[PDB]
Amino acid sequence: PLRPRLCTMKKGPSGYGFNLHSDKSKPGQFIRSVDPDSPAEASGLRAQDRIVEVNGVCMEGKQHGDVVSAIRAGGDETKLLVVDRETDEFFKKCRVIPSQEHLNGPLPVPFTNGEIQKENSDTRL
Amino acid sequence: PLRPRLCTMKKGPSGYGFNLHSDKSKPGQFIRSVDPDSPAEASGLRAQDRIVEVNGVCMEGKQHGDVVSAIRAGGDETKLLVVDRETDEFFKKCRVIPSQEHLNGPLPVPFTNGEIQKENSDTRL
Repeated sequence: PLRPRLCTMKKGPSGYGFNLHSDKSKPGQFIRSVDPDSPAEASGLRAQDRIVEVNGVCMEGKQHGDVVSAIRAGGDETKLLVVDRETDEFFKKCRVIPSQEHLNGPLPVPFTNGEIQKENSDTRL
Repeated sequence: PLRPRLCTMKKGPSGYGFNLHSDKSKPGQFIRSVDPDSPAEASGLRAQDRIVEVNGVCMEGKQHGDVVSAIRAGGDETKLLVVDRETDEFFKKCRVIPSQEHLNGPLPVPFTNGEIQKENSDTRL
């Protein structure tokens, strides 16, 4: 497969029904669990997904509470852009942060080992 | 023990007979003094106790004036849930706010340093 997935869900009587986890061992906010028959599960959210965007705003580099505040501040609805591990394990090789562009359109091309061997440092100024 | 204590007291001609203190050095509302032969002392209230609930309403996170106004608005009787200094340090190590449930039920299990060393951040959504 290897594309990100957008999860649109509406708050139920007791929330969305999933668990977000993060720790110092790795970067990123991950779905530890999703309750059965929950709004989160119906939208297509699954365990071990990593949150990339919350309602069209990028979450790369932000802390856990920032993502949590971003989700709680969206009202009774939220739209999460998420990637599974294999899709996540692909985009780092492209060195590309996933976005809404990748839901439909052409996917990036990974970098070869020889290109990383060059140890290039490039900056657009 | 290590459980909290409920202090039910009725206003005397000159109040309950205790003084409440707080300052910037520490969070929480603490009992600095309790008069002898006072309604507060008979109920079991002691100095250095920290107030957690006022008439079944938790006060964790509240300001000093909020707790005072809550006590004055309860009429001439009040039920205070309090913890001594030692009890407070145990619920902190458990990361659990005491409640009426800890008057009777099983006490929580503290977090180990290795689990806190991981600095995990989990959120129910």
